[PDB]
Amino acid sequence: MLDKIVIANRGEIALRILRACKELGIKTVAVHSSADRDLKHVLLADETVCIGPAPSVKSYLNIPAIISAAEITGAVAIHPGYGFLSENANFAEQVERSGFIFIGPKAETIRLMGDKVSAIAAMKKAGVPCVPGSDGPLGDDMDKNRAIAKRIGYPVIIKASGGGGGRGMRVVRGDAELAQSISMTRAEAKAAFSNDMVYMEKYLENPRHVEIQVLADGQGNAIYLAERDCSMQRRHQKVVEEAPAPGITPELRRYIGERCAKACVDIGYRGAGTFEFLFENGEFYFIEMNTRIQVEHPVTEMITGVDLIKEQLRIAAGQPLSIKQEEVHVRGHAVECRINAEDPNTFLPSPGKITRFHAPGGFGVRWESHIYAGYTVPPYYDSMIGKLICYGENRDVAIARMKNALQELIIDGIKTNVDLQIRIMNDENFQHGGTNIHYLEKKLGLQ
Amino acid sequence: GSHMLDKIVIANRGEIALRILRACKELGIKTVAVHSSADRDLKHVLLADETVCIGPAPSVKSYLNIPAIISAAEITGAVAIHPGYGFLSENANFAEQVERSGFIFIGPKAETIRLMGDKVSAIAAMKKAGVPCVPGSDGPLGDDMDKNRAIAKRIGYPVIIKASGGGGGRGMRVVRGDAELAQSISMTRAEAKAAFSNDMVYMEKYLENPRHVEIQVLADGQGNAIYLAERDCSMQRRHQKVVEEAPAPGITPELRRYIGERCAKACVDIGYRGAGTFEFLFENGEFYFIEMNTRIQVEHPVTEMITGVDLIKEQLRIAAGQPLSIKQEEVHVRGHAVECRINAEDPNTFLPSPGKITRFHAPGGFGVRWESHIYAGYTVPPYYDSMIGKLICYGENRDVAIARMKNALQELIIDGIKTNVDLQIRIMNDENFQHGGTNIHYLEKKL
Ligand SMILES: Nc1ncnc2c1ncn2[C@@H]1O[C@H](COP(=O)(O)OP(=O)(O)O)[C@@H](O)[C@H]1O
Ligand SMILES: Nc1ncnc2c1ncn2[C@@H]1O[C@H](COP(=O)(O)OP(=O)(O)O)[C@@H](O)[C@H]1O
Ligand SMILES: Nc1ncnc2c1ncn2[C@@H]1O[C@H](COP(=O)(O)OP(=O)(O)O)[C@@H](O)[C@H]1O
Ligand SMILES: Nc1ncnc2c1ncn2[C@@H]1O[C@H](COP(=O)(O)OP(=O)(O)O)[C@@H](O)[C@H]1O
Ligand SMILES: [Mg+2]
Ligand SMILES: [Mg+2]
Repeated sequence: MLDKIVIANRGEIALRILRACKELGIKTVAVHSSADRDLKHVLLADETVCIGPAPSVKSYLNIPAIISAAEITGAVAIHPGYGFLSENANFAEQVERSGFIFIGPKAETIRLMGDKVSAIAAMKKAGVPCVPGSDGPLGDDMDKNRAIAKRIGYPVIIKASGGGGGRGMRVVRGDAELAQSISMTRAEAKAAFSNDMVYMEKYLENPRHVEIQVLADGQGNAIYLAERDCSMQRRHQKVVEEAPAPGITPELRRYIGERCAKACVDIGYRGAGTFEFLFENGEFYFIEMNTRIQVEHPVTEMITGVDLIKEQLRIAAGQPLSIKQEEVHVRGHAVECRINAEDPNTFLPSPGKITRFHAPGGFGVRWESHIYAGYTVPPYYDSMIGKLICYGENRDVAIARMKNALQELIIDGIKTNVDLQIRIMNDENFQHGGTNIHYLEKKLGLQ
Repeated sequence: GSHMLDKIVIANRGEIALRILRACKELGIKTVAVHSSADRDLKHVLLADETVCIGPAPSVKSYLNIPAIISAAEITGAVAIHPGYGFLSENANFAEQVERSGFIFIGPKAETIRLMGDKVSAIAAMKKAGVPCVPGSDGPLGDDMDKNRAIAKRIGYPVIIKASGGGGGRGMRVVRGDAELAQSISMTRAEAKAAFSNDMVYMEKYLENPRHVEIQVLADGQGNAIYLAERDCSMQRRHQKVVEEAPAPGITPELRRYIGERCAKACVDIGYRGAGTFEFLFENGEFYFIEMNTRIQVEHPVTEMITGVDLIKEQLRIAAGQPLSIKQEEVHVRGHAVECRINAEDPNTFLPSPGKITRFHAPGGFGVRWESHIYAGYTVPPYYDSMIGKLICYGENRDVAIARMKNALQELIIDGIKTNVDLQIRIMNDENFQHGGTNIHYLEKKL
C-alpha cells in the first residue's frame, strides 16, 4: 500500500532509502534544496521537487514545502531518514494530519523519548538504569546547580535536551567553570535546536558507547537486534561503529536487549529505534534514545541479514513484525568507517568538487554514498559524505577487509578523513577491541 | 591455525587477480603481481606489494610464459603461485615445473590435473568410478571418417565435437548430420591446436534439453573433502556462461545431498587437493558429467554469498597445508545469489570493445557485490578475454536477488566502451528466467 514515498532527506541516507524503494517497486519523490539538484538519488528518483534554497533551515527543515511536495505528487508516506525533521514531533503530527504516513514513531513518542530530559524520566520510571544527573531541567539558581554537581560528583556534563550530533554538550570539571558552561550550552542549543533546555549528568571517564537496535510494530511486538559499539569518537561524535560489541556476554546482551524490547512495548513504540547506553564495569547506563533510523544501521544489517529500511516500511504499511526474537541470529562481524569531507588532522569542513573518485570492492565490502567524480560537496550540510562498511566471518577479518577497502578508496579534490580511518584500523588497541569513548582524542593528542 | 604462506605470485590478470590479491591482504600474505607490458595499470598491479613484468602484451609471451612466471617467484622470494582461472591454471606442465623449482602450486597435484583436467581422461575416470557421463566416443577421434561416422551413428545425430584440452566454450562444434562431420572435426582440431596446443578431440552426444548444473568442492588433499551446494549456469552464448546463480532452482535438499556426496567421494578417491568444480548436464532429473575444472571458477562468488565460505582464502589455507576446517554438516545454504558477467563487447553483435573507460560508477547497497578491476581512466586492452567484471547480488530469496540485480545493473555506469549491461537487463526481465530452469540453449534461442 506504500505506492509512493517522499524521501525527506539528502546525501547518503536518501540514496539508502531510494534503493530500498526501488527494490520494492515503490515510487520515489526526491525533495531537495537548490544546492542539491545533482545529488545521486535526486537523479535516480521517479519525481523531484525543489523545497527551498541552500540552507537547511530554509529547505530540509521547511515543513510546509515538504508536505506540499507529498500533496502535489500524491505520495502516501514520508521517510524522514535521520537528523533534520526525523525526531521533530511537530513534523510527524502535521504529516499525519495532512493524510500521509509518517515513517517513524507517533508524535507523542517522539516528544516522550526524543526529548532527552523526559526520556531519562520515562526510563527511571520503567525499570532502566540511567546516569545519575539533575533529573530535570537546570534552573538559573546557581546554588541549586552546584548542589547537583556535588551530589553526583564532578566531572559533570551539561547536555542539551533537544541536542543531537554531538552538539550542545559541555564538560565541567569544577565549580569555577559551571556558570559559563551552562550559559554557553543553553545558547548553543537555542541557536542550533531552538530549545534552550539543558540538564546535568555525571561525566563518566572510562565507559564504552554501546547501543541496542530495536524494531517495534506498534501492535505489541518488539525485538532487539543485538548491539553496536560506537566508542571511537571526536567531539562526542561517532567516527567508527561496529557490531556486535566486543566483550558483551550473551547474558548481558539478553539482559539489556530484553529491557529495551520491554521499554518499547511499555511505551507503544513504533518503528526502528536505538537505545544508547554508556557501558562501564559490567553495567549499562541509559543516556538517550534515537527515535529514528541511525547512521550506523548497516553494521547491524550485515550481522543479522535484516534490512532495517525495509522493516521501517513494513511497520509503516501497518504490517506486524514477522521476525521473532528467537529468529534473530548474529553471524560474523561488521565495522563501519564514516567518511567525512574534512581535514584529516584539524577536522574543519572541506567542501569542493571531487575531481577523482574510486570506490572499494570485494567480498563483504559495502560502500554507502552518493558521491561521484565531478560531484561538488556543498558547504551547507554535515560533512559526512559516505560510509564504508566491511563484514567478515569474525572481527579480525572485518578489520582486515576495512584496511584493504580504505586503501582502494579514492576521493581527490577535497580533504577527507580516509587517512585518519586507516590510522584507526592500524591501531593495536582497536585491534584488541573495547577501547573507551575517550580513546581516539587521547591517541590524537587532542587538547 | 598455522601461519599463512609468506608471499605469493598472482599468476593471472583482471578481476581474478584482484580477487586473489584481496584474499592475500586479509590473510597478511605479501603479494607479487606478474603482468604483461599492457597491464601496468591494472588495479591489482597498482595495489600489489611487488610487481614484475613477465613480457609483452600477447598472452603467449606473458601469462603463458612458464619460465618467466617461476623466475618471478624466485626473484621476489615468493613461496607459492596462484594461477587463478584460465591461462596456466589447468596446465599440468606448469604445476610440475612450479613444484620442481621449489614453489607451492596453489592448485591440485600435477598428476590430478592430467587425470581430471584433460576431458578425455576425466570421462574415462568418472565412468570407471561409476559416475554417469554423456554417451560419446569414449576416446579420442582419429583420422578415418568411416570410423568417425560410425561413432556418430551409435550415439545419435545431434553430436558435438569437443577439444579434450579446450576451455571457455572454445574448441567445440555441434554436428547435425554426416555431411557436416568431416569439416567440423577438422575445424575443431585446428582451433584447439592454435588455442590450447592440443588437437585432441572427442565426440559426445549433443543433449537437447539439459540445464548446466555444477557442484563446488573443496578438498584438503589429506583425505577430507566437502561440497558447497551447486550453481546453475545455463544462460550461455557460444557455450560460455553469461549468468550464474546459486542454489540451482528445482534442486531439492535431497537431490543436492545425493550429487554433493558423490562429488565429495570422487575427490577423496582421486586424491584431489584444493578447490574444484564438477560440471554436469542435468536432464530429466539425472546428472551427466561433462568436465571437471581443477581450479577456481569465475562464478565462485555466488557460492560464497549463499554459504559464507571464502573460497579463495580456503585455497590459500589448503596450500599452507592446513586440513579442512569446515565439516560437511557445518555447510548451510542461506538465501540466493545471482552473477551477471560484465563484458566489453557490443551488446547485440558481441564484437569486442577495447578502449578507455571515460566514466565509471559501481552499484552499491545491501546485498550488492562488485568484482572488477575497472576504473574511470582505465584502458581495456584488445589482447585478452572480454570479461571486465562481475556483478553479484544476494537476497533472502531468488525473487529478491533478481530484483536487486535489475536495480544494480541500472545503477552501473561504464561509458567509453560498449558493454553487455543492457543484455543482462533483458535477461533479468525475461519471463522464463524469472520462472527458472531454462535450458542451456535458451539464451541463443531468445536471440
Ligand atoms: N536532534 C537533532 N536535530 C537535528 N539534527 C540532528 C539531531 N540529532 C542528530 N542530528 C544530525 O543527524 C546526522 C546524524 O547524526 P549522528 O549523531 O552523526 O548519527 P547517529 O545518531 O545516527 O549515530 C548529523 O548530521 C547530526 O548533526
Ligand atoms: N554522562 C556522560 N559521560 C561521559 N560521556 C558522555 C556522557 N553523555 C554523553 N557523553 C558523550 O557524548 C556522546 C554522545 O552522547 P548523546 O547523549 O547520545 O549525545 P547526542 O545527542 O549528540 O548523540 C557519548 O557517546 C559520550 O561519548
Ligand atoms: N583449458 C583452458 N585453456 C585456456 N584458457 C581457458 C581454459 N579454460 C578456461 N579458459 C579461460 O578462462 C576464462 C574463464 O573461463 P570460463 O569458461 O569463462 O569460466 P568458468 O569455466 O570458470 O565458468 C575464460 O577466459 C576462458 O577462455
Ligand atoms: N553434450 C553436450 N550437449 C549439449 N551441450 C553441451 C554438451 N557438452 C557441453 N555443452 C555446452 O557447452 C558448455 C560447456 O561445456 P564444457 O565441456 O564445460 O566446455 P568448456 O571447457 O568450454 O567449459 C556446457 O555448459 C553446455 O551448455
Ligand atoms: Mg547519541
Ligand atoms: Mg565447462
